[PDB]
Amino acid sequence: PLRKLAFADLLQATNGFHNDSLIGSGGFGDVYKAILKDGSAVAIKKLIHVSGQGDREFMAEMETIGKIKHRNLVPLLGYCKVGDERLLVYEFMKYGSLEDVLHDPKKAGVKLNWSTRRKIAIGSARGLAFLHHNCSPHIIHRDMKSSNVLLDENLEARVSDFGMARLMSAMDTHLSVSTLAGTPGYVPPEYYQSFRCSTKGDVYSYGVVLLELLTGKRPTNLVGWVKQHAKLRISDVFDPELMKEDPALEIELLQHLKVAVACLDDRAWRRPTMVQVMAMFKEIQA
Ligand SMILES: Nc1ncnc2c1ncn2[C@@H]1O[C@H](COP(=O)(O)OP(=O)(O)OP(=O)(O)O)[C@@H](O)[C@H]1O
Repeated sequence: PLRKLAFADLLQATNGFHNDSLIGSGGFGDVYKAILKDGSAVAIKKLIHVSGQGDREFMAEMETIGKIKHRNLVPLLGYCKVGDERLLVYEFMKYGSLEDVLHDPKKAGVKLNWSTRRKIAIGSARGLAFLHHNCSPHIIHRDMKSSNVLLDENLEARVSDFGMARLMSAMDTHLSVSTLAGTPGYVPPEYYQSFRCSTKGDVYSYGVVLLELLTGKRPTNLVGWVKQHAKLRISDVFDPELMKEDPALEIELLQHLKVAVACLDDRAWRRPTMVQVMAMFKEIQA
Protein backbone atom coordinates (compact mmCIF):
# COMPACT_ATOMS: atom_id res chain seq x y z
CA PRO A 1 0.00 0.00 0.00
CA LEU A 2 0.99 3.64 -0.53
CA ARG A 3 3.03 4.78 2.49
CA LYS A 4 2.75 8.08 4.34
CA LEU A 5 6.43 8.88 4.87
CA ALA A 6 7.55 11.18 7.67
CA PHE A 7 9.27 14.34 6.48
CA ALA A 8 12.32 13.72 8.70
CA ASP A 9 12.98 10.31 7.10
CA LEU A 10 13.19 11.98 3.68
CA LEU A 11 15.30 14.79 5.14
CA GLN A 12 17.90 12.31 6.37
CA ALA A 13 17.77 9.82 3.48
CA THR A 14 18.79 12.72 1.18
CA ASN A 15 21.39 14.07 3.69
CA GLY A 16 19.36 17.20 4.39
CA PHE A 17 18.59 17.52 0.66
CA HIS A 18 22.29 17.82 -0.04
CA ASN A 19 23.34 18.59 -3.61
CA ASP A 20 25.28 15.31 -3.79
CA SER A 21 21.96 13.41 -3.89
CA LEU A 22 20.30 15.72 -6.44
CA ILE A 23 19.59 14.11 -9.81
CA GLY A 24 17.33 16.71 -11.41
CA SER A 25 15.78 20.14 -10.86
CA GLY A 26 13.81 22.91 -12.56
CA GLY A 27 10.16 23.71 -13.22
CA PHE A 28 8.50 21.07 -11.05
CA GLY A 29 11.07 21.06 -8.25
CA ASP A 30 13.88 18.64 -7.39
CA VAL A 31 14.48 14.89 -7.70
CA TYR A 32 16.87 13.05 -5.35
CA LYS A 33 18.10 9.46 -5.26
CA ALA A 34 18.14 7.92 -1.78
CA ILE A 35 18.08 4.73 0.26
CA LEU A 36 15.29 4.60 2.81
CA LYS A 37 15.94 3.46 6.38
CA ASP A 38 14.53 0.02 5.44
CA GLY A 39 16.95 -0.42 2.52
CA SER A 40 14.65 0.67 -0.32
CA ALA A 41 16.33 2.37 -3.26
CA VAL A 42 14.03 5.26 -4.19
CA ALA A 43 13.74 8.50 -6.09
CA ILE A 44 12.34 11.35 -3.98
CA LYS A 45 10.75 14.31 -5.81
CA LYS A 46 10.53 17.61 -3.90
CA LEU A 47 7.77 19.77 -5.40
CA ILE A 48 8.11 23.56 -5.41
CA HIS A 49 5.45 26.26 -5.87
CA VAL A 50 3.19 24.69 -3.25
CA SER A 51 -0.40 25.95 -2.86
CA GLY A 52 -0.72 26.57 -6.59
CA GLN A 53 1.05 24.84 -9.46
CA GLY A 54 2.90 22.57 -7.03
CA ASP A 55 -0.06 21.37 -4.99
CA ARG A 56 -2.19 20.62 -8.07
CA GLU A 57 0.59 18.43 -9.50
CA PHE A 58 0.85 16.65 -6.15
CA MET A 59 -2.85 15.73 -6.14
CA ALA A 60 -2.70 14.79 -9.84
CA GLU A 61 -0.24 11.99 -9.10
CA MET A 62 -2.01 10.99 -5.88
CA GLU A 63 -5.33 10.60 -7.74
CA THR A 64 -3.78 8.72 -10.69
CA ILE A 65 -0.46 6.86 -10.41
CA GLY A 66 -0.91 6.76 -6.63
CA LYS A 67 -4.10 4.70 -7.07
CA ILE A 68 -2.89 2.13 -9.65
CA LYS A 69 -0.10 -0.39 -10.15
CA HIS A 70 1.16 -1.74 -13.47
CA ARG A 71 4.36 -3.35 -14.75
CA ASN A 72 4.86 -0.48 -17.24
CA LEU A 73 4.12 2.45 -14.88
CA VAL A 74 6.58 3.90 -12.37
CA PRO A 75 5.47 2.64 -8.92
CA LEU A 76 4.65 5.49 -6.55
CA LEU A 77 5.81 4.09 -3.21
CA GLY A 78 4.93 6.97 -0.89
CA TYR A 79 4.22 10.63 -0.29
CA CYS A 80 4.87 13.41 2.23
CA LYS A 81 2.56 16.42 2.59
CA VAL A 82 3.71 18.48 5.59
CA GLY A 83 2.59 22.12 5.46
CA ASP A 84 4.54 23.81 2.67
CA GLU A 85 6.46 20.68 1.58
CA ARG A 86 5.20 18.29 -1.12
CA LEU A 87 7.20 15.13 -1.80
CA LEU A 88 6.57 11.91 -3.73
CA VAL A 89 8.62 8.72 -3.46
CA TYR A 90 9.13 6.30 -6.35
CA GLU A 91 11.03 3.07 -6.81
CA PHE A 92 14.44 3.86 -8.25
CA MET A 93 14.82 3.00 -11.93
CA LYS A 94 18.40 1.89 -12.57
CA TYR A 95 19.08 3.26 -16.06
CA GLY A 96 17.22 6.55 -15.66
CA SER A 97 15.19 8.17 -18.42
CA LEU A 98 15.05 7.07 -22.04
CA GLU A 99 16.09 10.60 -23.04
CA ASP A 100 19.30 10.31 -21.03
CA VAL A 101 20.14 6.92 -22.51
CA LEU A 102 19.13 7.92 -26.04
CA HIS A 103 21.24 11.10 -25.93
CA ASP A 104 23.99 9.59 -23.85
CA PRO A 105 25.97 11.81 -21.44
CA LYS A 106 29.36 12.34 -23.11
CA LYS A 107 28.16 9.76 -25.69
CA ALA A 108 28.40 7.06 -23.00
CA GLY A 109 25.80 4.90 -21.31
CA VAL A 110 23.72 1.80 -22.00
CA LYS A 111 23.69 0.74 -25.65
CA LEU A 112 20.12 0.09 -26.86
CA ASN A 113 19.92 -2.34 -29.77
CA TRP A 114 16.67 -2.69 -31.71
CA SER A 115 15.39 -5.70 -29.73
CA THR A 116 15.53 -3.59 -26.56
CA ARG A 117 14.08 -0.41 -28.09
CA ARG A 118 11.23 -2.48 -29.54
CA LYS A 119 10.61 -3.88 -26.07
CA ILE A 120 10.66 -0.29 -24.75
CA ALA A 121 8.08 0.78 -27.35
CA ILE A 122 5.76 -2.12 -26.51
CA GLY A 123 6.05 -1.56 -22.76
CA SER A 124 5.51 2.20 -23.03
CA ALA A 125 2.47 1.49 -25.21
CA ARG A 126 1.03 -1.08 -22.78
CA GLY A 127 1.42 1.45 -19.97
CA LEU A 128 -0.58 4.12 -21.80
CA ALA A 129 -3.14 1.54 -22.99
CA PHE A 130 -3.76 0.59 -19.35
CA LEU A 131 -4.37 4.28 -18.55
CA HIS A 132 -6.70 4.84 -21.53
CA HIS A 133 -8.63 1.56 -21.54
CA ASN A 134 -8.36 -0.46 -18.32
CA CYS A 135 -8.66 2.47 -15.89
CA SER A 136 -12.15 3.80 -15.20
CA PRO A 137 -12.17 6.76 -15.11
CA HIS A 138 -9.59 6.83 -17.92
CA ILE A 139 -6.35 8.70 -17.25
CA ILE A 140 -4.95 11.24 -19.71
CA HIS A 141 -1.24 11.61 -19.02
CA ARG A 142 -0.87 14.95 -20.94
CA ASP A 143 2.97 15.03 -20.82
CA MET A 144 4.21 11.84 -22.47
CA LYS A 145 7.82 12.20 -23.68
CA SER A 146 11.15 10.41 -23.54
CA SER A 147 12.27 11.97 -20.24
CA ASN A 148 9.05 10.48 -18.82
CA VAL A 149 9.86 6.93 -19.89
CA LEU A 150 12.08 5.43 -17.21
CA LEU A 151 14.16 2.27 -17.61
CA ASP A 152 14.52 -0.25 -14.77
CA GLU A 153 17.24 -2.86 -14.20
CA ASN A 154 15.86 -5.04 -17.02
CA LEU A 155 15.60 -2.10 -19.49
CA GLU A 156 11.81 -2.33 -19.27
CA ALA A 157 9.92 0.89 -19.96
CA ARG A 158 7.91 2.45 -17.12
CA VAL A 159 5.88 5.61 -17.75
CA SER A 160 6.43 8.34 -15.16
CA ASP A 161 5.51 11.93 -14.24
CA PHE A 162 1.74 12.16 -13.73
CA GLY A 163 1.97 15.73 -12.40
CA MET A 164 -0.33 16.85 -15.24
CA ALA A 165 -2.52 13.75 -15.63
CA ARG A 166 -6.28 14.18 -15.48
CA LEU A 167 -9.24 11.85 -14.94
CA MET A 168 -11.84 11.55 -17.72
CA SER A 169 -15.09 9.62 -17.50
CA ALA A 170 -15.39 6.68 -19.88
CA MET A 171 -18.64 8.19 -21.22
CA ASP A 172 -16.67 11.19 -22.58
CA THR A 173 -14.50 11.66 -25.68
CA HIS A 174 -12.55 14.66 -24.39
CA LEU A 175 -11.79 16.64 -21.26
CA SER A 176 -12.02 20.41 -21.22
CA VAL A 177 -9.21 21.95 -19.18
CA SER A 178 -8.06 25.38 -17.99
CA THR A 179 -4.47 25.47 -19.19
CA LEU A 180 -2.28 24.20 -22.00
CA ALA A 181 -0.02 21.39 -20.78
CA GLY A 182 2.79 19.66 -22.66
CA THR A 183 6.42 19.97 -23.83
CA PRO A 184 7.68 21.64 -27.04
CA GLY A 185 7.99 19.04 -29.78
CA TYR A 186 5.36 16.78 -28.19
CA VAL A 187 2.20 18.91 -28.11
CA PRO A 188 -0.65 17.63 -30.30
CA PRO A 189 -1.56 20.38 -32.77
CA GLU A 190 -5.19 20.47 -31.66
CA TYR A 191 -4.03 21.32 -28.11
CA TYR A 192 -2.93 24.72 -29.46
CA GLN A 193 -6.45 25.49 -30.68
CA SER A 194 -8.67 24.20 -27.90
CA PHE A 195 -8.46 23.99 -24.10
CA ARG A 196 -9.25 20.29 -24.45
CA CYS A 197 -7.27 17.09 -23.94
CA SER A 198 -7.95 13.46 -24.82
CA THR A 199 -6.39 10.02 -24.97
CA LYS A 200 -5.76 10.68 -28.68
CA GLY A 201 -3.48 13.50 -27.49
CA ASP A 202 -1.40 11.06 -25.45
CA VAL A 203 -1.30 8.91 -28.60
CA TYR A 204 0.24 11.78 -30.57
CA SER A 205 2.88 12.34 -27.90
CA TYR A 206 3.58 8.61 -27.76
CA GLY A 207 4.19 8.80 -31.51
CA VAL A 208 6.99 11.33 -31.00
CA VAL A 209 8.59 8.94 -28.50
CA LEU A 210 8.47 6.01 -30.91
CA LEU A 211 10.18 8.32 -33.44
CA GLU A 212 12.98 8.94 -30.95
CA LEU A 213 13.48 5.18 -30.69
CA LEU A 214 13.56 4.89 -34.49
CA THR A 215 15.66 7.94 -35.47
CA GLY A 216 17.70 8.53 -32.30
CA LYS A 217 17.21 12.30 -32.61
CA ARG A 218 15.58 14.86 -30.33
CA PRO A 219 12.10 16.19 -31.23
CA THR A 220 13.39 19.79 -31.26
CA ASN A 221 10.67 19.98 -35.95
CA LEU A 222 11.59 16.29 -35.97
CA VAL A 223 8.00 15.23 -36.68
CA GLY A 224 7.80 17.33 -39.84
CA TRP A 225 11.29 16.35 -40.98
CA VAL A 226 10.36 12.67 -40.89
CA LYS A 227 7.08 13.38 -42.69
CA GLN A 228 8.99 15.14 -45.50
CA HIS A 229 11.61 12.42 -45.97
CA ALA A 230 8.85 9.78 -45.72
CA LYS A 231 7.78 10.67 -49.27
CA LEU A 232 11.42 10.54 -50.44
CA ARG A 233 14.06 8.13 -49.08
CA ILE A 234 12.82 6.66 -45.79
CA SER A 235 16.08 4.72 -45.64
CA ASP A 236 17.85 7.94 -44.57
CA VAL A 237 15.89 8.60 -41.36
CA PHE A 238 16.43 5.58 -39.08
CA ASP A 239 19.08 5.46 -36.37
CA PRO A 240 22.39 4.51 -38.07
CA GLU A 241 23.33 2.26 -35.15
CA LEU A 242 20.21 0.18 -35.84
CA MET A 243 21.24 -0.47 -39.46
CA LYS A 244 24.65 -1.69 -38.28
CA GLU A 245 22.89 -4.43 -36.29
CA ASP A 246 21.14 -5.90 -39.33
CA PRO A 247 19.87 -4.33 -42.57
CA ALA A 248 17.31 -7.17 -42.73
CA LEU A 249 15.15 -5.54 -40.02
CA GLU A 250 14.77 -2.37 -42.11
CA ILE A 251 11.41 -3.80 -43.21
CA GLU A 252 10.40 -4.25 -39.56
CA LEU A 253 11.54 -0.70 -38.75
CA LEU A 254 9.39 0.75 -41.56
CA GLN A 255 6.33 -1.05 -40.17
CA HIS A 256 7.03 0.51 -36.76
CA LEU A 257 7.54 3.84 -38.55
CA LYS A 258 4.05 3.54 -40.05
CA VAL A 259 2.65 3.04 -36.54
CA ALA A 260 4.47 6.22 -35.47
CA VAL A 261 3.16 8.19 -38.47
CA ALA A 262 -0.43 7.14 -37.74
CA CYS A 263 0.00 8.28 -34.12
CA LEU A 264 1.28 11.66 -35.39
CA ASP A 265 -1.68 12.43 -37.66
CA ASP A 266 -2.87 16.04 -37.32
CA ARG A 267 -6.44 14.68 -37.01
CA ALA A 268 -7.20 13.10 -33.63
CA TRP A 269 -9.99 10.92 -35.02
CA ARG A 270 -7.54 9.25 -37.44
CA ARG A 271 -4.92 8.29 -34.86
CA PRO A 272 -5.00 4.75 -33.48
CA THR A 273 -5.87 4.04 -29.91
CA MET A 274 -3.08 2.59 -27.80
CA VAL A 275 -5.00 -0.70 -27.87
CA GLN A 276 -4.75 -0.64 -31.67
CA VAL A 277 -1.06 0.30 -31.37
CA MET A 278 -0.44 -2.76 -29.18
CA ALA A 279 -2.31 -5.04 -31.60
CA MET A 280 -0.31 -3.55 -34.50
CA PHE A 281 3.01 -4.24 -32.73
CA LYS A 282 1.87 -7.85 -32.24
CA GLU A 283 0.98 -8.40 -35.90
CA ILE A 284 4.48 -7.29 -36.91
CA GLN A 285 6.10 -10.15 -34.96
CA ALA A 286 3.52 -12.74 -36.07
N1 LIG B 1 11.87 6.70 -10.31
C1 LIG B 1 13.03 7.17 -10.84
N2 LIG B 1 14.13 6.40 -10.94
C2 LIG B 1 15.28 6.85 -11.47
N3 LIG B 1 15.44 8.10 -11.94
C3 LIG B 1 14.41 8.99 -11.91
C4 LIG B 1 13.12 8.56 -11.34
N4 LIG B 1 12.29 9.62 -11.43
C5 LIG B 1 12.99 10.63 -12.00
N5 LIG B 1 14.25 10.26 -12.28
C6 LIG B 1 15.28 11.12 -12.92
O1 LIG B 1 15.10 12.46 -12.47
C7 LIG B 1 15.01 13.37 -13.57
C8 LIG B 1 13.77 14.25 -13.42
O2 LIG B 1 12.57 13.48 -13.59
P1 LIG B 1 11.18 14.22 -13.90
O3 LIG B 1 10.37 13.37 -14.84
O4 LIG B 1 10.57 14.73 -12.62
O5 LIG B 1 11.75 15.49 -14.71
P2 LIG B 1 11.11 16.03 -16.09
O6 LIG B 1 10.01 16.99 -15.74
O7 LIG B 1 10.86 14.87 -17.02
O8 LIG B 1 12.39 16.85 -16.64
P3 LIG B 1 12.55 17.28 -18.19
O9 LIG B 1 11.26 16.86 -18.85
O10 LIG B 1 12.75 18.77 -18.13
O11 LIG B 1 13.77 16.49 -18.63
C9 LIG B 1 14.97 12.55 -14.85
O12 LIG B 1 16.09 12.87 -15.68
C10 LIG B 1 15.05 11.10 -14.43
O13 LIG B 1 16.12 10.43 -15.11
